[PDB]
This record gives sequence, structure tokens and C-alpha cells, in this order.
Amino acid sequence: YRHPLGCYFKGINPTKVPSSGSHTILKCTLPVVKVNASWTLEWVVVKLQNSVDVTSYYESSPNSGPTFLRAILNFTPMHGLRTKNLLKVKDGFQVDNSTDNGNGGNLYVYPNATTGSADSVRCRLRMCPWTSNSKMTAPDEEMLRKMSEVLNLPNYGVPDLTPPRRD
Amino acid sequence: YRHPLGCYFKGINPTKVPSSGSHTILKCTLPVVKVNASWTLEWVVVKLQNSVDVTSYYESSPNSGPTFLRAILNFTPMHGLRTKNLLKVKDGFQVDNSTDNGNGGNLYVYPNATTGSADSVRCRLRMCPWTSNSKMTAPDEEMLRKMSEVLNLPNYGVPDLTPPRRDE
Ligand SMILES: *[C@@H]1O[C@H](CO)[C@@H](O[C@@H]2O[C@H](CO)[C@@H](O[C@H]3O[C@H](CO)[C@@H](O)[C@H](O)[C@@H]3O)[C@H](O)[C@H]2NC(C)=O)[C@H](O)[C@H]1NC(C)=O
Ligand SMILES: *[C@@H]1O[C@H](CO)[C@@H](O[C@@H]2O[C@H](CO)[C@@H](O[C@H]3O[C@H](CO)[C@@H](O)[C@H](O)[C@@H]3O)[C@H](O)[C@H]2NC(C)=O)[C@H](O)[C@H]1NC(C)=O
Ligand SMILES: *[C@@H]1O[C@H](CO)[C@@H](O[C@@H]2O[C@H](CO)[C@@H](O)[C@H](O)[C@H]2NC(C)=O)[C@H](O)[C@H]1NC(C)=O
Ligand SMILES: *[C@@H]1O[C@H](CO)[C@@H](O[C@@H]2O[C@H](CO)[C@@H](O)[C@H](O)[C@H]2NC(C)=O)[C@H](O)[C@H]1NC(C)=O
Ligand SMILES: *[C@@H]1O[C@H](CO)[C@@H](O[C@@H]2O[C@H](CO)[C@@H](O)[C@H](O)[C@H]2NC(C)=O)[C@H](O)[C@H]1NC(C)=O
Ligand SMILES: *[C@@H]1O[C@H](CO)[C@@H](O)[C@H](O)[C@H]1NC(C)=O
Repeated sequence: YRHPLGCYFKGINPTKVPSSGSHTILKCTLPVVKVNASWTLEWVVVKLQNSVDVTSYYESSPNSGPTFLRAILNFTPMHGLRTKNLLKVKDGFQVDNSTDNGNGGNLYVYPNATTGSADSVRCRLRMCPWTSNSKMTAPDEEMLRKMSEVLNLPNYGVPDLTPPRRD
Repeated sequence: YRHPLGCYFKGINPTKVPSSGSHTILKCTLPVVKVNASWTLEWVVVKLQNSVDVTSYYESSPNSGPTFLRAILNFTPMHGLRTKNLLKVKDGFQVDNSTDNGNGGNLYVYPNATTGSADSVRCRLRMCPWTSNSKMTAPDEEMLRKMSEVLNLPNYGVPDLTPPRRDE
């Protein structure tokens, strides 16, 4: 099946996509890496010290780079801790879930959101490679070669607790 | 009997323990955390880009903070150096295996060691909590509250690739 190899927690600065409406469309350009992996980028609004309710989920293959699939719910936010509630459409933040239109999973920052939370947004990419090999415990040398662009990104919120290995 | 929850790789600066002896005694003050955990601090000698052959092993309970048990061998060193190359008693480095009375597991830096080695020493604490609950995959909120002092320590040698959790 798809045996996980680990997760990379990197930070990407969003790029403004010129829009037709009054809203701000933000895109976090993902490196075109052709390896078996899952890409979950969390939209962190630094100014409000909170995150958006849903995260953009992408998937990569050995013959295709990260391609958008769906906008899954944010289960483990960077801040959270029940001190505050995640930012929703009501708060002026929405991720489009369209696969037909060229957008997705780009963040929509409507004028309804705090002035100016859009410029404060930062991505927390959770790149998690996998392999068909059950005997592989970490990414091999040629896989780390292909993932160079992701590996060279700055670390963002990488946890202190290293999970235990299968015993 | 004791299910692991993970490991914290933190750095601690050693404190010089006064002694009327020619040797230097270094202590890495561990936070008094009352949780079920194992504490393995590695004595890294930064100047020589090497570590000491043995590590001080401590154990904590919900009724007692980290208490020293024994000086176990360094299996996974920092600089990736092969075992046998690690700084031994011959090189002027020794960890006290004494349970009674005190001064264990404190590092002894004898005068025959390279000048400036003692001041260069840094600890690599490997704090690994463990629960009796088989259905617990990560430390709970009240456990992370108690481990605040360890969590606020600076990271030291923790890898960039986070291994996958108990899933597949
Ligand atoms: C990248 O991930 C792919 C899964 O998303 C994976 O492809 C799958 O590989 C398996 C074999 O590992 C194929 O299944 C074949 O294996 C059985 C025995 O278990 C044979 O009897 C059959 O030939 C069977 O088809 C899947 O067909 C395949 N799935 C698809 C369509 O992708 C890749 O192997 C992964 N690549 C790397 C390099 O990690
Ligand atoms: C902290 O770790 C302890 C283990 O190092 C653990 O204590 C052990 O808990 C089990 C039950 O979960 C006890 O039960 C066993 O022994 C009794 C007789 O004493 C039998 O009746 C039981 O059937 C079973 O075999 C152990 O006695 C106990 N061991 C000791 C002495 O510590 C704690 O539960 C852990 N605490 C937390 C909060 O994580
Ligand atoms: C984004 O769109 C997909 C549809 O492609 C949604 O996925 C559905 O999820 C529900 C359960 O939550 C299932 O009942 C459906 O079968 C799924 N559809 C399929 C076939 O993929 C997804 O929930 C949407 N995300 C958002 C923004 O809520
Ligand atoms: C702030 O603005 C957005 C739109 O600019 C609002 O979102 C819409 O909410 C209505 C509720 O009736 C829904 O029908 C739409 O699906 C939402 N629009 C889209 C496509 O995003 C949001 O409710 C506003 N928040 C405030 C302050 O009321
Ligand atoms: C450096 O000095 C220490 C003592 O100051 C030496 O350690 C002793 O080595 C002998 C080997 O026969 C043993 O009896 C003991 O394990 C050591 N004594 C203690 C308790 O420290 C060490 O051998 C010296 N290294 C050099 C350069 O010869
Ligand atoms: C320290 O003492 C313990 C006693 O349990 C012993 O098992 C161990 O071999 C000693 N450590 C070393 C390697 O000197």
C-alpha cells in the first residue's frame, strides 16, 4: 500500500493572484516535485494568531507534481489550544474547492476580514512522502535529490516531539 | 507495560560543580517534571567534534522528578562517529555511575583532557515520556502542561524529517 516516510513542516510566503473582484486571492506556489507525496498547506493568519478552518490538500506522483484534490478540515492548527476558534467564511476566509477552474486550493480574503489580515497570511506546508516499499523507513538518496526544493524551504512549526518508531 | 509517546531532543548548558579536586565536575540541571519519562543526556564535546562513550540515564515518575539510575553506553552519537572512537577515561572524560551519595550522572573532566574541552561541553537531553495507556498516541494536554520546562528548552539535533506516527 502507501507506507509513510515522514513529514516536512515548511513555510511558504503567499503570492497575490490578480483578481476580478474586491477580494484578495492568495497562492502558495508549491515546487514541482515528481515523487509519491501528500501536500497539506495550512493558511496561518499571523496578525490574528489564528488559522483558516480548512486546509488545501494536494497530491504528487512519480510522473506528476503537486495537484490539488480537495479542501480538508484543519485538524491540528499551529496555534489552536481551544483559546480561540478557527477562521471561517463569516470571518472573511475561504478556500475554493473547485478542480475544474484553474484556482484551488487558493485562499480568498474578502473585505469582510480584518484590515489587513491578507498581507499577514503565511503557509505551513505539510509535505508527507510515501512509498510502495514496506521495508523503507526514510526517503532514499535519489528521492531526497528530487525533493531538494522542499528540503531547502525554511522550517515552520516543526514539532519538538519526535514520534516513536515501530517496536 | 509502558507504551512510548515520543522523544524530545533538547540542549542544556552544563553547570560547574565546585570540588576541591584538580578535575572539573559538570552537571546538566534537569527540570523537576513529575511525569512517567526516561531522560538520556549525551555529553557532547563541541571543540573536539565528539561525544563521551557513556550517557547519563535518568527516570521520572508521576510522584518523582528525573532521578539517576545508571550510565548506559552512547549508541547513537551526534557527530555520527563510529563507537570505540568516543571520548573515554583515557581521553579525560568519565561519567559517575554512583547512585549513593550524589554526583551522578555528572561528567568528570580530568586535567589530562585537551585544554578548553570542559567549557565546550553541551548536553543533548533525550526526554522520552511513556504512558500505561495503549490507546494514547501523543502526550495529553495536562502532561504537556507539566513538561512546560522541557518543552521551553532549545532544540538540539532534532532531525528536520518528522517520522510518521503510529498509523502505518
Ligand atoms: C507510488 O504510489 C503508487 C500508489 O499510489 C504505487 O503504485 C501501485 O503499486 C502497486 C505495487 O506496489 C500496484 O499493484 C500491483 O501489485 C500487485 C502485488 O501486490 C500485483 O499483483 C499487481 O501487478 C498490482 O497491480 C498498483 O497497481 C499501483 N497503483 C497505481 C495505479 O499507482 C507506486 O508503486 C508508488 N511508487 C513509488 C516509486 O513509490
Ligand atoms: C507510569 O508507569 C508505570 C509503569 O512503569 C505504571 O504503573 C503500573 O500500572 C499497572 C496498571 O496499568 C500496574 O498493574 C499491574 O500490577 C498489578 C499488581 O501490582 C496487577 O494487579 C495488574 O494486573 C498489573 O499486572 C502496575 O502495578 C504498575 N507498576 C508500577 C509499580 O509502577 C503507571 O500506570 C504509569 N502511570 C501513568 C499515569 O502513566
Ligand atoms: C470538496 O469537494 C469534495 C467533492 O469532490 C468533497 O468530498 C466529499 O466529502 C463528503 C464527506 O465529507 C462525501 O460524502 C463525498 O462523497 C465527497 N465527494 C467526493 C466524491 O469526493 C469535500 O468535502 C469538499 N471540501 C469541502 C470544502 O468541504
Ligand atoms: C463576509 O463576506 C462573504 C462574501 O463576500 C460572506 O460569505 C457568504 O455568506 C453567505 C451567507 O448567506 C453564503 O450564502 C455564501 O456562500 C458566502 N459567500 C461566499 C461564496 O464566500 C460572509 O458571510 C461575510 N461575513 C459576514 C461578516 O457576514
Ligand atoms: C587521565 O587521568 C585519569 C585519572 O585522572 C586516568 O583514569 C584512570 O585510568 C586507570 C587505568 O588503569 C583506571 O584505574 C581508572 O579507570 C582511572 N581512574 C579514575 C577513576 O579516573 C586516565 O587513564 C588518564 N589518561 C591518560 C592520558 O593516561
Ligand atoms: C553502571 O552500573 C550498573 C548497575 O546496574 C551496571 O549495569 C552498568 O554496567 C554500569 N555502567 C557502566 C557501563 O559502567
